[PDB]
Amino acid sequence: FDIAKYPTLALVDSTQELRLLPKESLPKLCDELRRYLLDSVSRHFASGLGTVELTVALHYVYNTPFDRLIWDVGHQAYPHKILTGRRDKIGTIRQKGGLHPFPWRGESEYDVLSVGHSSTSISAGIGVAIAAAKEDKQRRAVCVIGDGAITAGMAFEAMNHAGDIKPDLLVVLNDNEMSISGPGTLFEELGFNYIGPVDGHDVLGLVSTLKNMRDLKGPQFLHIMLPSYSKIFGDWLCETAAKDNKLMAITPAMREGSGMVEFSKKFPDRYFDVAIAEQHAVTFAAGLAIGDYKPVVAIYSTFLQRAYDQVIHDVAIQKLPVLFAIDRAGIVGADGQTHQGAFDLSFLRCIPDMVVMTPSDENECRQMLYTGYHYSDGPCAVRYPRGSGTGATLEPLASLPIGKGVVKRQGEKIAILNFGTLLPEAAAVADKLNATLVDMRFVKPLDTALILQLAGEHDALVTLEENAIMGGAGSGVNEVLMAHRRAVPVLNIGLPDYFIPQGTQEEIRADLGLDAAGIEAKIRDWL
Amino acid sequence: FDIAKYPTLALVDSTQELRLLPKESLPKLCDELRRYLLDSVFASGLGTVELTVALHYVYNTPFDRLIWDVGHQAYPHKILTGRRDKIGTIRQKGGLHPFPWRGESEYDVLSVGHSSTSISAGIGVAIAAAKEDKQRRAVCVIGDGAITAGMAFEAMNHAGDIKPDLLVVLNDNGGPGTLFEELGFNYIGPVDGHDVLGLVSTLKNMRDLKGPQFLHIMLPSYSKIFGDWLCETAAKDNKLMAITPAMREGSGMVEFSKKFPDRYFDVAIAEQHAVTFAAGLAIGDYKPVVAIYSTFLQRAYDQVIHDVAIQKLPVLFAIDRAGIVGADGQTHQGAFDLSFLRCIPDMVVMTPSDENECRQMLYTGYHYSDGPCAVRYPRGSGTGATLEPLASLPIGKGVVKRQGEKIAILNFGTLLPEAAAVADKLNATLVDMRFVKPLDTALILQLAGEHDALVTLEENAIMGGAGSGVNEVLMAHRRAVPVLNIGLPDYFIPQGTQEEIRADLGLDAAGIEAKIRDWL
Ligand SMILES: Cc1ncc(C[n+]2csc(CCOP(=O)(O)OP(=O)(O)O)c2C)c(N)n1
Ligand SMILES: [Mg+2]
Repeated sequence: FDIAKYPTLALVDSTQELRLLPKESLPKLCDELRRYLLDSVSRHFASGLGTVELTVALHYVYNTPFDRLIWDVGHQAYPHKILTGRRDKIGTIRQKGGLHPFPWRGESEYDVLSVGHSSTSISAGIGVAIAAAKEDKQRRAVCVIGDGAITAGMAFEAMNHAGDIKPDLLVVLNDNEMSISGPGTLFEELGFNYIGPVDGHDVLGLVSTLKNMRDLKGPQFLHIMLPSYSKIFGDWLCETAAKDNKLMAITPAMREGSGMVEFSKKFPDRYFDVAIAEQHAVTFAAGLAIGDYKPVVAIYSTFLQRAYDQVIHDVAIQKLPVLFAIDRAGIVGADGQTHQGAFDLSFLRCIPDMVVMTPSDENECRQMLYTGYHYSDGPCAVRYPRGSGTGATLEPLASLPIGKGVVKRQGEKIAILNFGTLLPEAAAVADKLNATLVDMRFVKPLDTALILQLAGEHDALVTLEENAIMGGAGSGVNEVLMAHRRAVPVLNIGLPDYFIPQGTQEEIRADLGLDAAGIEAKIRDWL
Repeated sequence: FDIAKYPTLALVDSTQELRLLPKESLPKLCDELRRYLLDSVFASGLGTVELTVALHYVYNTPFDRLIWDVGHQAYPHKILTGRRDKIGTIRQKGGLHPFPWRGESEYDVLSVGHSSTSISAGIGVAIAAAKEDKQRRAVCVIGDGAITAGMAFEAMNHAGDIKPDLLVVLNDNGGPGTLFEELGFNYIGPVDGHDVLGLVSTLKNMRDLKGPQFLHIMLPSYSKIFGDWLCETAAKDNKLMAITPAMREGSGMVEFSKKFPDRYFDVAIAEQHAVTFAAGLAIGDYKPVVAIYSTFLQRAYDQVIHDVAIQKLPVLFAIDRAGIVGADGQTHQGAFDLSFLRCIPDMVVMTPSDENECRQMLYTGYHYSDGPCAVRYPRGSGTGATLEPLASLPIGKGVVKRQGEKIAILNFGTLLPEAAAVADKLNATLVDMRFVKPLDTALILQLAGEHDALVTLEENAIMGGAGSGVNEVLMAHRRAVPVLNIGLPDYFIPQGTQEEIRADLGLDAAGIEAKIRDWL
């Protein structure tokens, strides 16, 4: 740290020291903190730059870490980490072993809530504030939420509840944060005292306003002013819409991530961004299907968690033919635990009347989208990872036989049953071990006849998937075998029973034993 | 039927004769329909008589799409859409569904049961209708409780953005309109919801308006065991807090709400906020208990995963209506919580087999500080088990109930009396497993080494369920002992009494014995 470059930032290693600075020094501190961020974080974080003055004001006014400051998701919280003891580590953000992208409870007493999904801050802040009142030590609570995050249903539920029971909570609406990857009437109607919009870049103005609002009772609201699978999906949307008036596609505020930018411009009448609203995304699709359109819900595995009840109740129970294009399935890399696509094979396959498909390459991905798009008896899901595929030829489209796998190699003694994009690693292993290899294609319905044939011809089976082992695709294979009283041992390879930490997709797969070398070692150790 | 008592209603078994009535007969029609409901079948259905008459009189149903949010507000709808001769079978095995059900009538646009789905679906129907370009109209009816749900706000906010031709009727049982105006609706009301002629005139106008329109009209059960336990714990522990998403009576919380009002939080129909609010209380070093039905917990799954499990916060989930729920049918079954909770890291999942176990497990999860715990139990009465003094149960350990030979039955939950009869008949070993997660791995492997076959029993989907986790342990240890997994089949379970639906699915002693004998 170059104390001569940042002589004011040099004085405030702790927020206790920050609170001792003369107020007159705070604009210079904000300049230095903005320069230090630019000089220090690797190439993205415009909302971090835009929240510098707010962050200084908040830690200057609130007695953190005793008073509780809860950040909603976003790079708005980078300056926060710099001021709470992690200045010299800020260049490690998102690296394996480095700082978390967002506040993480285990990382600092100053991180009240681990975030990553959006819109959780107000709800948690109401709990913290109710607890603070009962504790009766005059602890205060503030949360900072971006304008994207405030579109989610659970933020409305939280604000409505705050209007009812009237916690002593300050909510700061930060228009600098987008929350992904006049103005006060609504919040007043929900029961808040509303101030603003104020200048979010006036550190002294914010200190004065926050000092007053921190002392008020009840709910307070301050308003401050080579191809990726995603590209494969977006290309397929465009090809399909060009020939079929029925296709409609929906994203809950993840147009760029899900690969839909070109589609949104070529087919604007087929494209719906419903904001950060996964639950509405799904039930809106159910309504389009009742209307005899063919909706595709583009949604990340991790965010689909939040729309589970709409998948079960508003789609599967109705047998409506909605197609789910599930991106960021499996290991997602840099965003770490809060974002992994770790559970969708488990939580979707226990639901009746769901078809669940796991392509092993980008051709299979297209074939499965096509198959699910023309499958009319009920909903279909196709899940695929962040990142590139194998370079597979994109073959002419044809519906795949439902619930049938594909034999890739005939070997002996061991059969490997692959679900999804780890197939090239399993192919290397099966050559090395002279094993049988099968690309299962379908997690549900499973190819039971192929499972029984494999079990009748090998001493042991291996299942492979980029999902939790517990309840996952391989667990489904186990169930078929046991139902047929064929107790042939199966090694279920997949994600272990802990939340998967950050790193490159490649290095985290290797750490989990999900490359060819890891898979081979697991088989040998188990045999 | 009884033409004498209802001489206007008698002539309008379908909406086509309904629309042939002169306006002047609709008031008498409404009186007759209300009396018919009183005689043939709750309060919310009585309350929607006039609205229902007005809607079907003005809208060209079933071509125009009318969507009902959940509630017995839809009983009159079924009487006017050709099903009045069946209204006496509602909620019975083989009878009419309690709520509109797509397969039951072309007048049922959306199957409902969970709340707050009507606006979202209505926006899709309305967007489809505009693209169809055949002048089809769309209208939905939502209750004042259902509009508290986060997905209803998401839908209203999207309606304000894309401006579909949809009428939302708030069936409400400054000013109230400002919120809906700010979300982007044209707001009318509040109006008299029992002036049928006034509603016909208003609906006629608003059906013809473009864009988003908003019309505002004016032995103890396990639940009791849980509520009693909350009271006893809060009496001696200031940290206890209990949360319900608007299901106070069903979750057994009435007395608790009256004795501990300062520790009781009804968050409205807001499962998502219920869970993350609990996470905040736990961060604040209180001990929250979230009371929630299995089927509704589906809607808070992301908050369980991201705001509780990833945080390692020690929230207690008291999961009622687990397993087969009986009369409410498919939309309400507690069919999946053992599957969707056990794949989540750092979750403890407990399945008590009687009232005493239920209390022991609530106490155990309440005093477990390393992460969240869930205790799931069915609707209905327990066995009469003696309530023993409370102490924490050793984590991930099951109990041997009977020693036999050849077969071992591994029970998760309240079908244990049935497993016990079977175990006697077959001279099978019987184990009460207690924990779905973590499993008693040591015991599973000992049972497999001592028997030719295992049987698992749970009142949850077989797919992904507790017995599926036993399979996984055996496979991980490269064992070769087959396991019969007994549980809920892979279809949504229809309505009936709990006893008769369990019998149908083979989850009584007789059906379990038969499944074992057939499989061997
Ligand atoms: C997600 C969800 N949570 C809880 C329920 C339980 N529930 C059924 S009806 C109701 C209240 C709404 O009905 P009401 O206000 O009594 O009058 P109505 O709309 O029938 O006229 C609730 C909370 C539900 N159906 N869905
Ligand atoms: Mg109501």
